[PDB]
Amino acid sequence: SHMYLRITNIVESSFFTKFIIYLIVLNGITMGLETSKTFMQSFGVYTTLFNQIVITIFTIEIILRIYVHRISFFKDPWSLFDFFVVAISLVPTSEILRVLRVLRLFRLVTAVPQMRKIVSALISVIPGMLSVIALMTLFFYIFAIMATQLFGERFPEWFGTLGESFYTLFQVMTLESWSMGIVRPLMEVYPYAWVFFIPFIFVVTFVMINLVVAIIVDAMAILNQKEEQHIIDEVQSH
Amino acid sequence: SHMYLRITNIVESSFFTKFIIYLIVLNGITMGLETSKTFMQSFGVYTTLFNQIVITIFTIEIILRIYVHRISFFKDPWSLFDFFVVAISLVPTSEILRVLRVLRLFRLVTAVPQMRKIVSALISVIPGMLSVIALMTLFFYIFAIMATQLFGERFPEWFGTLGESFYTLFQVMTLESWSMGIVRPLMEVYPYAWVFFIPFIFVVTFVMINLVVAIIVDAMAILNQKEEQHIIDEVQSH
Amino acid sequence: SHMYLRITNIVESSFFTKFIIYLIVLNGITMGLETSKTFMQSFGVYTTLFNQIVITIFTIEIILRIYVHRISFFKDPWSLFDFFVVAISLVPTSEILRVLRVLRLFRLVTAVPQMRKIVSALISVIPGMLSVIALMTLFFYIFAIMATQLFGERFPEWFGTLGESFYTLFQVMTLESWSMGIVRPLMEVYPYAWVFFIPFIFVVTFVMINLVVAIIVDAMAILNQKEEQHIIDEVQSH
Amino acid sequence: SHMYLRITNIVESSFFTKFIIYLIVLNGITMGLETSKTFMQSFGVYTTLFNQIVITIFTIEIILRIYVHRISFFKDPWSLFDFFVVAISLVPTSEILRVLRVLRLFRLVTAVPQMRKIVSALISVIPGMLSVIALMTLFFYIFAIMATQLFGERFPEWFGTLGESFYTLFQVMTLESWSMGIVRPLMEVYPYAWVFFIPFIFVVTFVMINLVVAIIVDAMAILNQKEEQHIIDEVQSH
Ligand SMILES: CCCCCCCCCCCCCC(=O)OC[C@H](COP(=O)(O)OCC[N+](C)(C)C)OC(=O)CCCCCCCCCCCCC
Ligand SMILES: CCCCCCCCCCCCCC(=O)OC[C@H](COP(=O)(O)OCC[N+](C)(C)C)OC(=O)CCCCCCCCCCCCC
Repeated sequence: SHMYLRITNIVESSFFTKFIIYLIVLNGITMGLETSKTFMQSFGVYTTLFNQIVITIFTIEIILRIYVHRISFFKDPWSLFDFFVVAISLVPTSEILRVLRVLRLFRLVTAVPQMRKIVSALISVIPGMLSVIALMTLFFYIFAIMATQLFGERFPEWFGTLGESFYTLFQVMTLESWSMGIVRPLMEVYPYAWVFFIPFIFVVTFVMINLVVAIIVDAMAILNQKEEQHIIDEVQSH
Repeated sequence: SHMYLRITNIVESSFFTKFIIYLIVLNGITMGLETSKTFMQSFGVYTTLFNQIVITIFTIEIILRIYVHRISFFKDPWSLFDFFVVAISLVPTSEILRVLRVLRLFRLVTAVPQMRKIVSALISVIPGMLSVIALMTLFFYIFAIMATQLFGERFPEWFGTLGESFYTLFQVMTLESWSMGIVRPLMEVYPYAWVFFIPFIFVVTFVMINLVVAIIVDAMAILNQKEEQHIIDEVQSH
Repeated sequence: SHMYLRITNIVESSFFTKFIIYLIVLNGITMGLETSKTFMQSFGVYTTLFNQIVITIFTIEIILRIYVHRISFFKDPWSLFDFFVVAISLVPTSEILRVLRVLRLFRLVTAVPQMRKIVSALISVIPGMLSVIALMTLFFYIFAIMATQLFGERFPEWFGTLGESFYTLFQVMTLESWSMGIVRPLMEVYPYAWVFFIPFIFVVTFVMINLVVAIIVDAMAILNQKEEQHIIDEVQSH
Repeated sequence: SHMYLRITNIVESSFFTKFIIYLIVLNGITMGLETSKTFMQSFGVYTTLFNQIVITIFTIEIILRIYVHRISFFKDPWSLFDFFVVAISLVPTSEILRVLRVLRLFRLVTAVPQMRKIVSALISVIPGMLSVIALMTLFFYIFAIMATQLFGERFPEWFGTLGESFYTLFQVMTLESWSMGIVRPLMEVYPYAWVFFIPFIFVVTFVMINLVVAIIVDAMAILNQKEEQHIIDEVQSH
């Protein structure tokens, strides 16, 4: 425990975390700079060693943080993310992984409380949304099957395959070129194609909007219930 | 009644409904798989018999459910949907019906309470919206007539027919290519076309947004009224 | 007054207004039908006389309604609209007016209370919005001037004229083809064009959204204030 | 102080500010008119002197306003804006500055209280949004780096440079031609490009919407807290 607490006070120190954030911001600049072939032709040699240094320093940090937090480390999503992001960056350059190394810049999120809270807040709405996401995903699935069968023979790029139809249906949901780009061309062969995509557009837009309405209104319903118990307590007491 | 209750306990059992959901999920996978010509060339023979089996099993189920629920069955929208969806799947392969058979996968909605409640909730906002939908539909109708008369001679694909103008006006409402794709081309012949579509875009966007504003605010007004009676009861009593 | 009240009871009768609505719906169908050249080649002779009849009947109605309501008629927006819409339909076929005759179908709005209330509600948010509309219109005006000066020489169709720039800026505000269709082409000559349109897009989207936020939140603030006085009255009294 | 108060009563007078607003509106019309080459060929000589006069009058005004307000002037954002906008207009015609002179029309905002309040209100939501903007900007930055590395070699116009990728990613965020215009072309070379842009679209849309949800709900939570203390005070007192 003597050796344990020595490490704990370092890993727990504000200098330690401020150092890591320093590295993250420095390496973030570096990774932008490595985007210029000009910059790489000259200073590229330096930035590569720096990225190797940062990676090793983050590996030492992850190791220390694990000795200090023990099993608690692997039950913490933030440090799980720090773990896998640093682990990715450790795969030898031997290819999409070289690109996924950029994800280590998200450590600026996992290391800054203001950023964690923002992400925690945004993520908190999702659990209640799961069943609606499942409903909408079943909806997409059923319509991707139908679209593949209706249109995939004449329009294989857009509908020749379940995956392609899934892609196009998502495009239609964002409303991107849905008419000039997909449905008008379809209607030159299938004049009733609009009977398929208009109702599809209605459901998916209607569901999106009503999802937002329900979150705002149900949130404020709770706010009211919480205020209601507070006022009713006082009137009963005083 | 002896024979009645025997069936009722089966049709009402959790195994019965869990079985049907099992079938729905299995058949849902099957229908995705039947999308691959590769898969069909090999295993296609099996999946066709399976779809025939599921269809017969669902027909037995609908029949049983009707003997158990009697007239209540046909006054229940969920089982009405199960009815017609299974009824569609019964039309002999002799063509758009073959595609509409996929709709039977929506039985996963009508059989899962979490999904029913979601759909019930989303549908509940619609009754209050009917008169606004009618207003907006009258609006579309009047503008489709005018557009057909103004533009249908020179731009028949987009406006040559009430139905075509209805289609294009919906496209303009989603804002999809409304300018580069429709109104700029129109303005090369009708320089004042923008006097028609800009105001059209204003009304339809303004109405959409204010529909959402009114639902949120009127919902919370009720929440307040309900909270108001509760607090006022206490102050009067205690 | 003897002759006055005789007319008043007719013009005020439910049959009278139900008749007019009947005519409006009949003529609305007629105007859709007159959209088919096929239909016009055959039954066109009949529908033209019918439109002449409806127009005369509405003119008699407007006349009666004016004798009954006196100056109150011309201070009523609904009957002002009925007036001008019927007045338009009276201009001899000698051309855009022939099209504006379709607007008489909006009388189905001004004659049906459910529709009036809907329109009244939607319109009620506008007065409070006037100064923001003016702000945003000044904003459009300043940017249309700048855009004309920056881009109108090389891109006259999109920016050669204040009016054209106004049009394109509205297009950019709806986000329709703003990049692939306008700003990327502009940037082939003016690489810094994005410094103009991105901030423009930020302001206009930010203002729209915050307009909606402010209506919902200020509405509910009032709802709270109104609930607050009610509860505070009770606690003081009981 | 004798000379000071003489100026103060003029600079503070309602005539003074009404005069300046008059000039702003007159010059605003002028600047629209100077947009027509026709108008400039004829009356152009007059409007140029008028713009020189207005500019000098505004410079006298800024000078007076500074003698009256002293250091308070340069701590006031509204008069800081009036300052720099008039200062821009003072740079000799020797080029983008000639265009930025139009910004002086925004003085109609800084001189009209109704407009100031509107702008103040809209701006007030921003401070609380800063950390989310930073989060989203870090997000854009990380994805612009990855996109440059994944796609910049084959698609240099859209992704060849951090700045270009930043631009395209903003375009994808507005949903403008994201599929037909960017991702489908990308997928002809990188079939898994959708694994990059779909999740990107999900995050950025999800964050936008939840930003709006959080402002409305947190605003009303405060409204409730404020109402809660008021009602609880009464029940305790009466
Ligand atoms: C609960 C979820 C409900 C889901 C609602 C959406 C249902 C989808 C409706 C399908 C609409 C059909 C769109 C369409 O045009 O598909 C193509 C088919 C076949 O094309 P077709 O017109 O026969 O000519 C093609 C000939 N060819 C290939 C040699 C050129 O075109 C046709 O076969 C024309 C017939 C269109 C029938 C549309 C009526 C379907 C109503 C939906 C059934 C109720 C479901 C609850
Ligand atoms: C309170 C409201 C604030 C409003 C904010 C918006 C202000 C608008 C900024 C203008 C951005 C300039 C966009 C642009 O590229 O316009 C074109 C000019 C001139 O083109 P240029 O690059 O000189 O080459 C053209 C040569 N040619 C014609 C023979 C091919 O391009 C250039 O001259 C390049 C220089 C761009 C300067 C951008 C910096 C302006 C910052 C805004 C000033 C602060 C205002 C408060």
